Amino acid sequence: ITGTSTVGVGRGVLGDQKNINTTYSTYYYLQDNTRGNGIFTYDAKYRTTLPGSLWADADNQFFASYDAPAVDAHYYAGVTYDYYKNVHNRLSYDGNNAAIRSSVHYSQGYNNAFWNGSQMVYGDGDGQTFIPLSGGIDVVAHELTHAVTDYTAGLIYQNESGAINEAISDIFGTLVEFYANKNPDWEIGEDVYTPGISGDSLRSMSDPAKYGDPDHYSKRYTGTQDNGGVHINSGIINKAAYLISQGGTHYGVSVVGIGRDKLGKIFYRALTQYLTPTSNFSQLRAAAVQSATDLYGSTSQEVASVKQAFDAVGVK
Ligand SMILES: [Ca+2]
Ligand SMILES: [Ca+2]
Ligand SMILES: [Ca+2]
Ligand SMILES: [Ca+2]
Repeated sequence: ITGTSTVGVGRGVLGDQKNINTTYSTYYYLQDNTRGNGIFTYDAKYRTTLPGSLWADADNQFFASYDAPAVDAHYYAGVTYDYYKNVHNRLSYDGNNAAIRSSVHYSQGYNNAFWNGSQMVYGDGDGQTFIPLSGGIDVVAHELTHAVTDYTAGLIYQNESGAINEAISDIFGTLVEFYANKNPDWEIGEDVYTPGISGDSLRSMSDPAKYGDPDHYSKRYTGTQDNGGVHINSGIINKAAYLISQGGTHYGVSVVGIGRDKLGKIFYRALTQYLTPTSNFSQLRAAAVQSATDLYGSTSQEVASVKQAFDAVGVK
């Protein structure tokens, strides 16, 4: 909508106060004109028609509990925008400042969030397995990264290319979580998963097996569930990325860590210059090696670490 840019205030899913960029035209809308061609957040009003209506508020204050998922969807989309722009010189998910749209209050008791090809969508959770999923910055950045992948490598969401698609979203969601630097970790979804249970999460990159996901290629899932295990076999690649960044010895193979920023540069380059819709794990290894080679040289510590890491998870 046409209007003047303003700054509202409210509280997110976890009860934290933050400022949000809004637009004023009779009502205050969740429309941030400070980033790209805008960030727009919508109310799906517990139904499944999308996007729903652009979020409208009478006084520019968002402290109602109904407002909380919108506040965080809106704010964490801005943080994710900032990460890709400031760290990778990428302007929105399409690299041309496409408007970022999010809908919250999707359906009833819905224990998931996703990118639907055009926008991000967040359920409120059932209060058991999840609370409103936009409360997790790694989840918001995971979903926007699906859009980045879909505009770049185009990794098909099935089997190994689909597992890479998922790991790319967990990797950048995690790098965005560290970028915001609140309570960062190598876990996925901990801020919104199982409010009744502390210390857990949906997935772990540092130890995928903690939740039964494979941490070695020999343990890959080959069945048909979950599009061929996309959220399962992503742990093999998540582990490799964790190792590249943090180092460690895994099944007897030692990896010298090179840190999160170089992990991010290497995988960003691989994603945008070398991966294709059908890339498998072996081809991701080659893509990452070539990327580290371009960035740091064929004799670098960085290239040797990438090889050590894929070796440690059994990917040649
Ligand atoms: Ca209000
Ligand atoms: Ca965290
Ligand atoms: Ca996390
Ligand atoms: Ca929990």
